[PDB]
Amino acid sequence: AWPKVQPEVNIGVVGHVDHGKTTLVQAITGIWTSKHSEELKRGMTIKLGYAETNIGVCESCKKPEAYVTEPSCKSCGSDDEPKFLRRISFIDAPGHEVLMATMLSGAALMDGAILVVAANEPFPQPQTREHFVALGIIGVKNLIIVQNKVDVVSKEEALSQYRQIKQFTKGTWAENVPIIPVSALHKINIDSLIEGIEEYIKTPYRDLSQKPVMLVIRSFDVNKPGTQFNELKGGVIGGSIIQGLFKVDQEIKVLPGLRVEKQGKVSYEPIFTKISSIRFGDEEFKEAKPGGLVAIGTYLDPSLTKADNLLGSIITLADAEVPVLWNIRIKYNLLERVVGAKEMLKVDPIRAKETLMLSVGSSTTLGIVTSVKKDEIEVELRRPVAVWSNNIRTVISRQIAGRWRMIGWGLVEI
Ligand SMILES: Nc1nc2c(ncn2[C@@H]2O[C@H](COP(=O)(O)OP(=O)(O)CP(=O)(O)O)[C@@H](O)[C@H]2O)c(=O)[nH]1
Ligand SMILES: [Mg+2]
Ligand SMILES: [Mg+2]
Ligand code: NA
Ligand code: NA
Repeated sequence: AWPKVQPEVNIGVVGHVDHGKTTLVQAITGIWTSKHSEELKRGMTIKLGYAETNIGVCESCKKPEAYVTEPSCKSCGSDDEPKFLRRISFIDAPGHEVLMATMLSGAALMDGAILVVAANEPFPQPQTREHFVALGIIGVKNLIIVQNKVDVVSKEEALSQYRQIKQFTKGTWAENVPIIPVSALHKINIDSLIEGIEEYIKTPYRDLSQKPVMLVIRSFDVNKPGTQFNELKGGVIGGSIIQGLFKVDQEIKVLPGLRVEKQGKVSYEPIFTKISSIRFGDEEFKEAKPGGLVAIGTYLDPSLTKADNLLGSIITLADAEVPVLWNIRIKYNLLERVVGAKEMLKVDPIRAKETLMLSVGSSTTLGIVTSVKKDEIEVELRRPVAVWSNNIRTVISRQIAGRWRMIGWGLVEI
């Protein structure tokens, strides 16, 4: 039998709208990540999607077909159980340009990534570019490029596009990144993609001695409708542990925390609670480590966690020392061009008093520029941001023609 463990690695799935990210995740895991009614109605990913799968290999069989996502080797004529390799998980990002900030959030949770490129659309599309560049900036460089939808084009058309992708990646950090052609919809050449995942997205080393930090992207509660208040189960906080590990019964805090109103005046106070449960997908555990999206059960009033209220927060141990900042200094660099725009645009220098969007961890916050220098800016934030380390990368976006576009990045200076 295969062991039941948490996923040990997160693989992002990114790319331009409708290029087939969610269908690819389904082809690999059997799971459709879109859970929300609006997503299903509109036929699009809006919030970050999630799915897990075990990965194994039939040692007596030929690759890539030997790779499996279930404990069976009958597909290669063997009655033996395949060797369990690891459990993996996917962070499924929205492709729509208006949702770039959500991709950025997701990128903070990724150990590696798949960039999905549709073989039947002209490469490189705006969000192909924007997602690629974002991955590069954030440091998600264990990348596989997947040519999807090859089922609707000839081999030669696909090869033409392949050449284009090689041209695009040449001279960049991704010059030697593999390109794997598949059909996500009709499930063709998926085995080669599994093989590629095993080869190019190794599980990263984890320093379990680092202080526990979790980036929050979800919050909710399991209580069925018509439940007595005095017997409601506590709120649940979902996210990914980026360092250290958490354990059941640990005293934790949510930062920046809760919005407090004192007659118009608005401040933030840390939310202290205790871990009552730990779950990955459908399985319970006593501890949670990096890799996978974890659901942290708590003793919080469900009203505090309702409807992903805590998105962008972080969770640490109760006694951790973490700056919660309403002003930040950033050592920055701007892109030459607004890569996510349809028409080519040069990035204008940062100006004092302009409003910028800052992506830090899973958080997205607007701020006003209070100082501009060649290598540094200072920003007055509309809401505070938790800065858990000294080398955190932020992504900078600017509103151009009514659309928030990535224009640069920086290090948050402590
Ligand atoms: N012919 C073909 N169609 C595909 C393939 N993969 C996905 N599609 C189709 O493309 C459309 C969008 O697929 P979907 O997986 O939702 O794409 P997405 O990139 O996740 C959309 P979003 O960017 O909003 O998250 C669907 O109609 C789907 O059936 C493929 O390999 N071949
Ligand atoms: Mg999708
Ligand atoms: Mg083809
Ligand atoms: Na599976
Ligand atoms: Na990472």
